[PDB]
Amino acid sequence: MVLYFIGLGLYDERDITVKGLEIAKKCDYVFAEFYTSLMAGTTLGRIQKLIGKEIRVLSREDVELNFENIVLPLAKENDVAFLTPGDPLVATTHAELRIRAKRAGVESYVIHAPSIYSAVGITGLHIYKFGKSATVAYPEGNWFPTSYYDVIKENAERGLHTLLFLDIKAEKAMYMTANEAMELLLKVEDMKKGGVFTDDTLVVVLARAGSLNPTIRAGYVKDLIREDFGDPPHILIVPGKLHIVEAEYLVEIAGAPREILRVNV
Amino acid sequence: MVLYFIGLGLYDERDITVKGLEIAKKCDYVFAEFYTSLMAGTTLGRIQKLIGKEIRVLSREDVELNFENIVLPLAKENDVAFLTPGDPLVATTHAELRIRAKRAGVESYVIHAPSIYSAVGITGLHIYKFGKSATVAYPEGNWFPTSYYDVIKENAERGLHTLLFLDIKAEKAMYMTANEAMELLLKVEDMKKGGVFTDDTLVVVLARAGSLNPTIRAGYVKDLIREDFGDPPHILIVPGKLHIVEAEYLVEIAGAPREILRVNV
Ligand SMILES: Nc1ncnc2c1ncn2[C@@H]1O[C@H](CSCC[C@H](N)C(=O)O)[C@@H](O)[C@H]1O
Repeated sequence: MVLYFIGLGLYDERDITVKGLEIAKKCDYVFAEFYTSLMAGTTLGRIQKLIGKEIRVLSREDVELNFENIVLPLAKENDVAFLTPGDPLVATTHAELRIRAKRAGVESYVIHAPSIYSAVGITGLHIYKFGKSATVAYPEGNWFPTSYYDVIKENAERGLHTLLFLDIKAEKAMYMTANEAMELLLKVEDMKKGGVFTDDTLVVVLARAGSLNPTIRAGYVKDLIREDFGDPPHILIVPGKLHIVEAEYLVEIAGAPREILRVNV
Repeated sequence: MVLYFIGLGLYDERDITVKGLEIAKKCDYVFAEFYTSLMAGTTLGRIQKLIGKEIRVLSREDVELNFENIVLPLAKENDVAFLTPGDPLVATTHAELRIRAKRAGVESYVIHAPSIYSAVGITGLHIYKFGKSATVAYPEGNWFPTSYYDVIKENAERGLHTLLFLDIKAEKAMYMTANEAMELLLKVEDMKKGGVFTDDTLVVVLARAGSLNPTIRAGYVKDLIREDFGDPPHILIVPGKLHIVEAEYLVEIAGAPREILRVNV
């Protein structure tokens, strides 16, 4: 009669909370989805070994089209867990799954875990200064989406930071790198000429948040566009004007050039 | 010979990540602060029991003025952990403590935990639609903070949601309720008269996120301003223009007036 939405956290199998682990261990059935994102620092086998339960993976179609006939039926007479990378319901489509549960007469509870949304606090950028977020999508065929560029423009003009999620082909385990994202933004800039993203733009790259050894780098596009930030996943941030404390953290912790203390504050 | 900043999560001792627990258990010294937020579902005793170590609680003064005299000295010859509610670097100034660690020759690591900043996803509002955040602070003497009002205005004009952290005076055991925040906002409205926050404004309240049964309520200020949302901590959200699915969730899960389903596109 109960369905638990449980977050797996940021990077590996230990990023789930103690609460989520203990609840998952007591569930009769455990499902999981790895299409909204992946857990790059672990494997399905390691997660399964930690929880001590067989884990049934669901595709985007299984969930979006058949959640009510795959998961809910079992939840009607058993304790069922639905694991998701990060924090449950951060992904935009997951919230409605609670409505499906309600419709089916199934109780649902959410067990939170760290999300990249809050983990960006490790960049030293003040969380309250982040504005609207966006996702950088790979262009394809005759389609060249650029809404993420407009998001940066609108945030930056108001002195806010912009968190940019990078494209991912979960099923193929293919990640867009911060380097590719910078190249794309420069390309969009050459097209719109809004003066939003250039070689002189200060950016921050956060790779493998959640790991004990994440890569945190800050600097100008001209210098970082060909830098190796390590293995995925990568997150790109275009900060707005910086509070001196933010700049000092970027210099001392993220290796940013001293120049940001006079140019970006 | 290391310093760990470890988050404890949203509500109780089990909101810590498995990673954070296993590391904290092996540290030589464990310090913590409980003034940046309120963990309403646990006690120092229960946390100490889970980690199996004595926890030295520090005051805001101990940290801000003497972190390098109380904590860092030990981290030079031992493994030390500094625990905090939620995520250690979200809506705190703890990021700067990493600079103090460096300058003192101490390597530091960050272990994330569930944060209210991303937990608001449970309200059904799209996380990417949240704009700049703000804090509603208690007026003191002749000083009456009002900056949070302008934040709501700025976000709303862009169709973005506004997350409002509520004030906390840990030493006085005072935790601002969503009710007190709404009252303060109505007073600022009468002053600036910008039509930003009125009795007809739709708001969302999330209380005790992290618990299994948090209070999630949506409705007009005139109806919610005197409603009992249970014990603290509370967070207040002022949504911007709603997507249909957001409205459906607010109605189905947060008990909002069904009239909001009729979005004015
Ligand atoms: N479990 C919870 N439920 C509702 N609001 C919460 C909360 N935890 C924190 N808050 C909100 O955030 C304020 C403290 S701000 C510090 C936040 C913390 N670092 C984190 O990551 O969550 C509180 O006064 C309250 O308004």
